Order: sequence, then C-alpha cells, then structure tokens
Amino acid sequence: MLQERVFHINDRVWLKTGANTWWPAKVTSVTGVEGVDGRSSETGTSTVTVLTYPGTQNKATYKNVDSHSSAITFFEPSSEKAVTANEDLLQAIRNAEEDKESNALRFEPT
Repeated sequence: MLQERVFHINDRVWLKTGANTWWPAKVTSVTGVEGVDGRSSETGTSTVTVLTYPGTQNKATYKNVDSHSSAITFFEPSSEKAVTANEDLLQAIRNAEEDKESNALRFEPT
C-alpha cells in the first residue's frame, strides 16, 4: 500500500535555504523513536532524520522531521539556472545530480 511514487535512500528532492539559495536533500530513512514512521506521527513521535551531502564549503547537516515536504519540493536542479557565483551551490548541484534514486548502484564504490 505505497504511494504513487517510490522512496529511496537517495530521495531526489529540492530544499530551499532562503529565496535564491537551494540545496539537495536525501532521506536516509532513519526514524527518531523505534519505527513509528511505518504508521503515523499521531501515534507517538515518528521523526525521519535526513542528511544531505557535503559541498565545497558547507557541510551536510542532520535534522529530524516528519517529512519537511512543505519546505522541500520533489524535482531536480536546473544547474545552469543555479549557476551564478555560489561555491556551495556548485558542489550541491553535483550531488543532486548523482543522487537519482540509484546512487552507488550502477557505478562501483571506493
């Protein structure tokens, strides 16, 4: 009984940092209780902690939230439309590109 789309570790989505600054977000599928995300936050406190990828100047942070979908969209970056003069945005653009619900699946790891 899943939704229309599928959820993966990579989770290709867009996160808004302000107004003209956005960064890639990936859900590791980590609850903050004991697996309450399989039912509903209404039960206890099902919190899904996600950790993006490290950039060139900014490092990935970890935050626990029900989903934060109201802050992040479901799509991919434009790259060129994001290119301007953001060192951090540059590195973020690369990650978001690599993370496509199939990261570390086709290419061999380190």
